[PDB]
Amino acid sequence: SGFRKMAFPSGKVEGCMVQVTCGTTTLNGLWLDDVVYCPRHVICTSEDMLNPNYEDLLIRKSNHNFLVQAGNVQLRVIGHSMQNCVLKLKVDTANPKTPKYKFVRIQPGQTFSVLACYNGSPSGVYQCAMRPNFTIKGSFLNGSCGSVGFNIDYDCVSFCYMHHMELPTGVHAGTDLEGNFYGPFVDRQTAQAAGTDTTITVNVLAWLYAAVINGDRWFLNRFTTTLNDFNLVAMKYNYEPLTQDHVDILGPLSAQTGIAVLDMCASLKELLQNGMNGRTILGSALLEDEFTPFDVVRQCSGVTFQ
Amino acid sequence: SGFRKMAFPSGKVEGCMVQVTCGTTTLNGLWLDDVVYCPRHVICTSEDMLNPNYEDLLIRKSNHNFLVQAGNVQLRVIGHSMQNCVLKLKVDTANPKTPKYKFVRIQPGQTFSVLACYNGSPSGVYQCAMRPNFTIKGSFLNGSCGSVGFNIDYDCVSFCYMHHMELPTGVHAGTDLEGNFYGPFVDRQTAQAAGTDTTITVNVLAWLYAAVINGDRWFLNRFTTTLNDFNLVAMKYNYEPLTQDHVDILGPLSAQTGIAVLDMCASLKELLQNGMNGRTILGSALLEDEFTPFDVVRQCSGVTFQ
Ligand SMILES: CNCc1ccc(-c2cccs2)cc1
Ligand SMILES: CNCc1ccc(-c2cccs2)cc1
Ligand code: NA
Repeated sequence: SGFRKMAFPSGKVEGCMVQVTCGTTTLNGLWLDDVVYCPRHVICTSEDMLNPNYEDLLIRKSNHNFLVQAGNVQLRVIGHSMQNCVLKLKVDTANPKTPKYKFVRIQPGQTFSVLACYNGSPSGVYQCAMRPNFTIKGSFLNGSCGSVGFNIDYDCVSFCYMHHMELPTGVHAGTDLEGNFYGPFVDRQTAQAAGTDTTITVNVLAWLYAAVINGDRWFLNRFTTTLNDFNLVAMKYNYEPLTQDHVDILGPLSAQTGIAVLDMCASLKELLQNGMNGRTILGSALLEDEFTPFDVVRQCSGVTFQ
Repeated sequence: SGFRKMAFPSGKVEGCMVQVTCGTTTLNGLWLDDVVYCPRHVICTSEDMLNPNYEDLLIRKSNHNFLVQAGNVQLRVIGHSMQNCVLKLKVDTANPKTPKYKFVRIQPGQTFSVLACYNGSPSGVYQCAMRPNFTIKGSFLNGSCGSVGFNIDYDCVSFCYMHHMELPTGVHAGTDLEGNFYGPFVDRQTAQAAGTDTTITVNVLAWLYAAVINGDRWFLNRFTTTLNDFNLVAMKYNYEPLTQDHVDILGPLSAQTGIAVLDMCASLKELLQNGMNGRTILGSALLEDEFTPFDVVRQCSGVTFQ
């Protein structure tokens, strides 16, 4: 029993974190096999942050301009290349701690663990979700660029996010490990705004299913809804549209609890209308949207109980 | 920017987790030096649990009855003994991954990171506080016993919790690493219950300071109060008493933000007496009490653990 925002154990990623220095700028890099991945903005200078020409900046660099430190060891850079917005520094040592891994680009609503790091050393681990507007709501201070987000579902680390910048509203923007930004953002200092954010409806429903699995039914009701009527209501509360894909995705949790997906939709509709009336759901007074259906199945018992 | 519930990086602890099997029961152990620590209840059948005599149950066992796996590698048990409610299995090999560590017993209100494990394999990490009622609001399924809680104090892992049981309300109980239970609990199937819990006042205040540091200031007001006056309110709202030591601990945050502790207590008084009036603080509609003053300072400064 219980339900917590749970990250993956971070050790497999800790063993890959390095420090990359270029000029006066230091940030984090990710060392896998003989490659160190980091944000290409490490090569920018102070008077050229708004419209850097990365090709022109990089061609001027030699391998020895990049200082890469792994623990107390300096690694030797033997090559470099740029892929989209990431820099790939080839080094003369394979990381002996490289885990089984892959690179996966995720979709809005997906969750992942973030290993916040400064100067190549890990600070803490927490869970994030890719918001519908392609930002994340992280905890990142100056020096955290190059920190990564990942999942580790079956002993293989799937890297999905590398941290690049903070938008004026205090939310965070970055890339996959191929260097393609999530959302319509660019690695330039010119002020950018994220789309209005919305609530991840499918995740709220999953978390209501978690609450039932853990023994709480107070918020259910005798009603149901069509999918279209649910969406017409939920959008008035800034909730994301629920698709038939989402309905299908919720099938297993519906089967476990005996609560049809559209019935749980009717419960959500009522909660949006009524609030909680001084009650909580899984210890929250707000509707939680950063647990996916997959997260709930991984964390909760397979036996609806209590 | 940003403030998130964050766990310590777990890698140093992941290298210490093993699987311990006795009879039909498998749970987790902590392998440090040449000793594996696990709950003494591992030696019990389901009839034994009604009224266990642990010393008598242990003499019937010998070393070969304890099957210990570190990953895919068997560990040979060469001795066995009990300290309070933990079994200490001497093995023939010191763990080469043993970190710098100490065993510490924590106080209610202190937070720690839990590395949830099953079959000796780390599955998730999350942040807990030892509640005033000496339970923790964990997330644990069958097979999680022996999972550990810890802090990292500079360069040293401070182990503070080993998981033993779930209480009827779905909260959790366990021991320090010397096998002394937190709270008035026993490792025997008898009627047990969590006591009425209270809110950790000093931690709420710490979190309000974190909110202000992150630009969330709507709850500030012109008023101040006195300790005796505030403690009357805390008592009324099932908050722990605030002591002068708590005030002193929060001194740094008072100086940084310009809001004296009793000034923030005036804010907390007003929130307890009037609610949040539809607003949130750091994205929460509840007053969060599982961040210590140290957690706030740490996250707000980027402290690191290589
Ligand atoms: C295998 N031995 C690991 C270990 C090493 C050092 C220490 C400490 C040294 C000083 C304070 S704690 C504790 C454990
Ligand atoms: C393999 N031993 C099975 C077992 C025995 C006792 C208990 C507990 C009873 C009360 C608190 S924990 C749990 C498991
Ligand atoms: Na005040």
